[PDB]
Amino acid sequence: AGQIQVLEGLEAVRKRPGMYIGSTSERGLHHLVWEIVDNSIDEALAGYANQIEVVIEKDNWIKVTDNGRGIPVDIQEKMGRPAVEVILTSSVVNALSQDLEVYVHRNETIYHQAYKKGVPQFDLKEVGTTDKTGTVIRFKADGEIFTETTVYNYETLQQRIRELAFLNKGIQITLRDERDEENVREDSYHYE
Ligand SMILES: CCNC(=O)Nc1cn(-c2ccccn2)c2cc(-c3cccnc3)cnc12
Ligand SMILES: [Mg+2]
Repeated sequence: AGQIQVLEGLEAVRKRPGMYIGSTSERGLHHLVWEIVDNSIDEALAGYANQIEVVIEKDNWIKVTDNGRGIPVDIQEKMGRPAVEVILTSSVVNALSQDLEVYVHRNETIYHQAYKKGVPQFDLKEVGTTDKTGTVIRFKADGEIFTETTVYNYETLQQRIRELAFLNKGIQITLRDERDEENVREDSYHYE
């Protein structure tokens, strides 16, 4: 019943996306970023993370990284599925992404899963080792949903990242634009 209730949730989000993110215009596209960054901010307010990085990659992929505990990977009681899977299959940003990847650094291990329109493409896998902890999410907004534009505006992202760092003192938040490999722009904010 749990996996079924996942699938229906994905269908609900993709059918009426503006009811979930306000709009499917440029404002809604940027809201994707905010939803991811807010969870990293919670991890910092919980006392675990202090660095967040937002990268505009080639072809308008977004990469968000935090140095928190890593979204958990233990098998759930209620879903029979890894915890990270449960959280990402319940995610609006994942449902509204043509593709999304997660890498978790936790338990000295790197775990990876990829999704399309919220649907896992394979079971969570151990891909490497690490001596760090944290979460990386990389997603590509679905152009079937975001029919006006899938191009992010650096200044929009910059303004709000600066605000978030000034509000959440102590967290280092970095924005980087790598869309033109010949001219990479970075702003990094860290108050008090
Ligand atoms: C790059 C975007 N990064 C994230 O989304 N980071 C997190 C979201 N979540 C999260 C968890 C639940 C619901 C929604 N989001 C977390 C939970 C934990 C966590 C909690 C308890 C023990 N160990 C780790 C740690 N990082 C996260
Ligand atoms: Mg949220």
